[PDB]
Amino acid sequence: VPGKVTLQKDAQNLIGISIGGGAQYCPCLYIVQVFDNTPAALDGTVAAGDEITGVNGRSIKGKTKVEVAKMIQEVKGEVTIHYNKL
Amino acid sequence: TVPGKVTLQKDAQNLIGISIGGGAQYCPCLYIVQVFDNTPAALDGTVAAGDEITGVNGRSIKGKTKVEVAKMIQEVKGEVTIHYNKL
Ligand SMILES: O=C(O)[C@H](CC1CC1)NC(=O)C1(c2ccc(Br)cc2)CCN(Cc2ccccc2C(F)(F)F)CC1
Ligand SMILES: O=C(O)[C@H](CC1CC1)NC(=O)C1(c2ccc(Br)cc2)CCN(Cc2ccccc2C(F)(F)F)CC1
Repeated sequence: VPGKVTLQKDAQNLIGISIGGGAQYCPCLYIVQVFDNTPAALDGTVAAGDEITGVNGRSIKGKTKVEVAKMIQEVKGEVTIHYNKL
Repeated sequence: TVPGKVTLQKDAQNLIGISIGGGAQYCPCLYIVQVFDNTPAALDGTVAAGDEITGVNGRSIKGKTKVEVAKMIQEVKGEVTIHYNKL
């Protein structure tokens, strides 16, 4: 089930997630942790184990975790995360 | 990638306290998604959300679906060894 959610960045330019995946032999990218009291956590749409498929209308295919973390961090104010629900 | 393994004691409900992810047509890798509170896996402390699972009791999970991996884990009674790569 695909989905998208726009999250407002906190004062430290974070949404509040950890990610995993996007390595050799393991292409897919996932939300690993959603931290308490962050935008992601308080929105409630995303959760551990949902698959990250895009950021602000662009695919994360082929990208590494550092790469995707930068794709998110570059985007100020708010960011849309495109996902598949576990 | 830091490989390891851990033998966990099954609870009275034949559980270790984990849910898992991946194991899919185009995302072949399998992961631990959640470690539930007050379970063998949570009380042991070795494994955590995001660790990749590579095998169960000396056998690989390569190519299996998550329902198959859950069945593999459930069939072993008493204790089971989870081979993993650490996040
Ligand atoms: O929350 C973001 O907007 C981003 C998003 C990117 C996609 C991970 N998260 C991060 O920058 C971090 C990260 C993780 C993996 C990689 Br690979 C890279 C970067 C994860 C979150 N922390 C801080 C953290 C630390 C401990 C508890 C809570 C928090 C906090 F987030 F502040 F709530 C900084 C690094
Ligand atoms: O803990 C296990 O030993 C196994 C291991 C298998 C590989 C997931 N886990 C499971 O049986 C479940 C499962 C998940 C995904 C698939 Br795909 C299939 C099965 C997850 C754990 N629950 C019970 C659960 C539910 C809610 C709160 C707590 C708990 C409890 F486990 F008691 F902590 C039963 C189903």
